[PDB]
Amino acid sequence: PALTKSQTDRLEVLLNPKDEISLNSGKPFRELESELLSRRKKDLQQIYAEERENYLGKLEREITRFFVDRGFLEIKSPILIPLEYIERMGIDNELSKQIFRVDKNFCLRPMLAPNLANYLRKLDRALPDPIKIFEIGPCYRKESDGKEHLEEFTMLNFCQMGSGCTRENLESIITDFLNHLGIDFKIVGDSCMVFGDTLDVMHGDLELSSAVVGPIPLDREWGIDKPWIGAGFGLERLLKVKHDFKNIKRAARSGSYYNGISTNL
Amino acid sequence: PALTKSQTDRLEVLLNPKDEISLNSGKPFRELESELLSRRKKDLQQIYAEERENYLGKLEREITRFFVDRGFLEIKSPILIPLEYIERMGIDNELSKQIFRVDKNFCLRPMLAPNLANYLRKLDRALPDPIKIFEIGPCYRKESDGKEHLEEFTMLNFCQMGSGCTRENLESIITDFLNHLGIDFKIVGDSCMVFGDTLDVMHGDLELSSAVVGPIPLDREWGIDKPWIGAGFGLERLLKVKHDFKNIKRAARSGSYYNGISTNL
Ligand SMILES: Nc1ncnc2c1ncn2[C@@H]1O[C@H](COP(=O)(O)OP(=O)(O)OP(=O)(O)O)[C@@H](O)[C@H]1O
Ligand SMILES: Nc1ncnc2c1ncn2[C@@H]1O[C@H](COP(=O)(O)OP(=O)(O)OP(=O)(O)O)[C@@H](O)[C@H]1O
Ligand SMILES: N[C@@H](CCCCNC(=O)OCc1ccc([N+](=O)[O-])cc1)C(=O)O
Ligand SMILES: N[C@@H](CCCCNC(=O)OCc1ccc([N+](=O)[O-])cc1)C(=O)O
Ligand SMILES: [K+]
Ligand SMILES: [K+]
Ligand SMILES: [K+]
Ligand SMILES: [K+]
Ligand SMILES: [K+]
Ligand SMILES: [K+]
Ligand SMILES: [Mg+2]
Ligand SMILES: [Mg+2]
Ligand SMILES: [Mg+2]
Ligand SMILES: [Mg+2]
Ligand SMILES: [Mg+2]
Ligand SMILES: [Mg+2]
Repeated sequence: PALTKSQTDRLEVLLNPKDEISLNSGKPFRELESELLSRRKKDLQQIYAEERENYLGKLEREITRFFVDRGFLEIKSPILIPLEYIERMGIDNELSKQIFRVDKNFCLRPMLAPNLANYLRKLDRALPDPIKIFEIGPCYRKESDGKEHLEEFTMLNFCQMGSGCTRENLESIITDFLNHLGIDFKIVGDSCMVFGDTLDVMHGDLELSSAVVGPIPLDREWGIDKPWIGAGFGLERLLKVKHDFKNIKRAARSGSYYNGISTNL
Repeated sequence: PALTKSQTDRLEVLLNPKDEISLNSGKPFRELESELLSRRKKDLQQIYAEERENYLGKLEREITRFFVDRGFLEIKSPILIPLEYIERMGIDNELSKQIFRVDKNFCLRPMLAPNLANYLRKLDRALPDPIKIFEIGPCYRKESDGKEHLEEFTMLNFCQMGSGCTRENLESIITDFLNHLGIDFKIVGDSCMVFGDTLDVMHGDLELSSAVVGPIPLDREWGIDKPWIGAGFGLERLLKVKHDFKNIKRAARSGSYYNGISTNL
């Protein structure tokens, strides 16, 4: 009873990291699927009976409490943004072809940074130093690596402007944040076209975040005239680590999985 | 000292419903703006010091707890959906020109209903009767009435399938929900092209929700074969009522207002 690719694919959809079953044992496909179908139905029934909270929603609310309690202002900015923002962020016409365009002059935001830069500039006229804000929400990029990449994902970006915007403080916040989530990490240098040199938060070979210590030459284009620090995290990658997901689609907005459990049962 | 339209507009941006000032008193524009600028700066500084939670985020989390505690499963489905969903929902090629199209075959969802219909169908194969789910998230419609309409708004849709899907139960949930938020309402009949007859939840002349008691002929197109009930609410309209906002843009995702306070200070 060798399994076809279509049969292995269907078993992999039903398989969860907590399972310890071999698909290549010689057991017939009919009894592997039935066993997996039964476990996943029990998993969902237990979710429906005792938790009912969505993984991505629950993680957003946990992160929201963490940063609100540490003095950061909670932001909810537009997801549909001017196409003008893209070229102003230094995305030359690369990442520019990853943009989902809407009508003629607008697009789906590929990051939170530009909306947050605007808020920092505006809030600095009213609030005392330092200015601390954060946002969690959908971002959109056309991608070509279906394993750690989604086209529709969830970003956290926290940032600070004014005093205390040092590398050591930025690392300290990242450390407190990931220690709160129970995720081990290392920091390695990297570079992107938008911000220059970055501090990349790595969990093994998985990039959890890119963080930046300003100032950078891009600040003038956005009216930023003070020291600042910031970091962007992918929530679906955080869930992938936390739940040992093989595929990041297990954690994404989807009609095909609920909290890592297949919905095709 | 008569005020120009541009001056009245700027004062209205700075004015909050709790204020009791006349713009047409004869006081010079310079001292009306300064007084309003000072009050709004104090409002934001107080927010930054003692709350820091975003109105739309906080309302989503309050509603989420309400429905999770009442046995509803929390859904987070794609915001970018197939264009195919639109014609299948009965939106003939009206509301069809309100759709924000993305690339060739996709669009920004104008409602949560189609994703939730799919989840009801799938979950019914695994979970016991009745199936109770809900989602809160962005929806998108091109609009032409800048007072109670936004192009980017936030929808709550809760729905149930199986037993207990009666008009009286649907009204009972709506009543418990709005009584929890402290909003008075009345129910009046209406009709839309997608679902047929609707029960519209009205706060005065403001439509807070359209609710539907199935079955409807559209069910077959989506594989729904059981009684069901559902209702969609606009969160920005709920905030407009709760905070006595003159304009619904005070409550929207925006870089121009934080929790109803102008950010151009
Ligand atoms: N397509 C995507 N799907 C899921 N998460 C993403 C995606 N793109 C970025 N992220 C997350 O957003 C964070 C900040 O965005 P950033 O621009 O640094 O991504 P990136 O450097 O392009 O990531 P990668 O090199 O993995 O493509 C990343 O560290 C990652 O966790
Ligand atoms: N453009 C919008 N901006 C803000 N909220 C909206 C918008 N469109 C719909 N809603 C909210 O979503 C709920 C359910 O959507 P529905 O399709 O019933 O809206 P609608 O009947 O088109 O509303 P209206 O008649 O006010 O345009 C509405 O009751 C309303 O509260
Ligand atoms: N996904 C991104 C996440 C980087 C976050 C850094 N930005 C930030 O935290 O917001 C404040 C801010 C934004 C923009 C500007 N600007 O443009 O001058 C100044 C200040 C990445 O790959 O690094
Ligand atoms: N903004 C909308 C909100 C209506 C909600 C009703 N729908 C629902 O609650 O989701 C379950 C569901 C969805 C679709 C179908 N279907 O298409 O057959 C069957 C069942 C309006 O103006 O009424
Ligand atoms: K058998
Ligand atoms: K694994
Ligand atoms: K998605
Ligand atoms: K004066
Ligand atoms: K008012
Ligand atoms: K908006
Ligand atoms: Mg990338
Ligand atoms: Mg990278
Ligand atoms: Mg990066
Ligand atoms: Mg309408
Ligand atoms: Mg209506
Ligand atoms: Mg309606």
